[PDB]
Amino acid sequence: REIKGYEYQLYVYASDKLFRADISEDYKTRGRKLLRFNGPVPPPGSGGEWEIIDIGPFTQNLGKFAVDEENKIGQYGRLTFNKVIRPCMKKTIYENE
Amino acid sequence: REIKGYEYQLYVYASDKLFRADISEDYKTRGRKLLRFNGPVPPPGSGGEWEIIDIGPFTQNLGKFAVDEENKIGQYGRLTFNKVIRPCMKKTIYENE
Repeated sequence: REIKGYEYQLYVYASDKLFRADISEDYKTRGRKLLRFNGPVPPPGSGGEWEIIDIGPFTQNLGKFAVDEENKIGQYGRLTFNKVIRPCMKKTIYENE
Repeated sequence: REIKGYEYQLYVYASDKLFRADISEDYKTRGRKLLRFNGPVPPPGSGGEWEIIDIGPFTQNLGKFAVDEENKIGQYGRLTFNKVIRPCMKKTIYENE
């Protein structure tokens, strides 16, 4: 159907360290935003599959953690946690064999 | 094999607006970090599949954008872009039908 935009997930080396970065790109305006840039991270190849998990108490508490931490940053003002909705995804990251 | 940690991807309502949040959780220490919190975002159900794309010039330029934007933030000091490595993932987000 009609395209709203794109999201990209990158592994990027910067200053010889590896980072994960996510970028949004609007379709109509082509405007880009950095959504995530974290690391250093392990190289790819040691992650499991993304699996959808339930939205029970453990998952709701992950949402509270996210809101508490975002409130420390302040990008979106003072937020009040409501709830985590489906889908929630989990991936295991393994050490190198 | 040996578990290093987990990553979670959430859709979280806060102050009645929908956000995407990513959280890391270390296996041994259980320590958590907020990696991403952006929005407001469209509800789930209108995204395509994540598809691995090539790491040619367009993708390298996404890495430069990410590093330039992270340098404005300063969390990791002044970084020098090196390169984007495989895998690079792209998803299309559609408007509501």
